[PDB]
Amino acid sequence: PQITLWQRPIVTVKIEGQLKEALLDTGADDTVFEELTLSGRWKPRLIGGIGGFVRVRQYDQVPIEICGHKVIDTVLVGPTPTNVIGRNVMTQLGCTLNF
Amino acid sequence: PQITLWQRPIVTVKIEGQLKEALLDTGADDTVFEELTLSGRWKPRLIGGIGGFVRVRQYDQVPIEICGHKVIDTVLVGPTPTNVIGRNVMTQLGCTLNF
Ligand SMILES: CC(C)CN(C[C@@H](O)[C@H](Cc1ccccc1)NC(=O)O[C@H]1CO[C@H]2OCC[C@H]21)S(=O)(=O)c1ccc(N)cc1
Repeated sequence: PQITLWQRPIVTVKIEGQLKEALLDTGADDTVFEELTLSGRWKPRLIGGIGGFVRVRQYDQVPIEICGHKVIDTVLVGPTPTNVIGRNVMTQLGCTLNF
Repeated sequence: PQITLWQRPIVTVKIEGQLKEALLDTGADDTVFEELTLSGRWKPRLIGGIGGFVRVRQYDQVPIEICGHKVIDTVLVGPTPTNVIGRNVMTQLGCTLNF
């Protein structure tokens, strides 16, 4: 697929049985969701963005279905105004910036 | 050009005589720089990211040299940990996400 950027590049994901939408975000190192219940152990983490810092839970080896592809990666769960799919997942999608 | 996402997609830009680096950021609606001096008038604006909001100056019709292209767009100037090139500029670059 090719995704133009006239609009926010939002995609539908399925993670641990839950359906969500998220922004394909080349500026995000990590994948981050606000309201997502994930199972298992997690480590406390702080990430920093434009308006300051938020405390998140780091969950590892989380299954994600996105763009006709199933991938497994680290998902951070914490306050964010927008769910974001980070480079960690995009490199696995074989996703590139082309122009 | 094609930019893979194994590393942050940082690019060199020239804006109003000044040389800077910035992240090609599909999750950013707008282009934002921290330490860029721009000429003319501006409007006060607040943008929201992860962690909270920041006050920025909005400058219109700023020429930007990026990726062999000269483009002209709105640049927000304010506190950000990382300069980001937003979709406003990327659409002009003909820049797309491919996988
Ligand atoms: C500033 C970037 C280097 C990092 N940010 C990713 C970025 O794409 C966010 C992604 C984003 C999107 C919406 C809300 C919060 C964060 N966009 C953003 O802050 O854009 C601002 C400039 O344009 C405006 O348009 C949308 C928000 C404004 S980030 O959200 O802070 C971030 C940081 C670390 C991780 N792992 C994931 C995301």
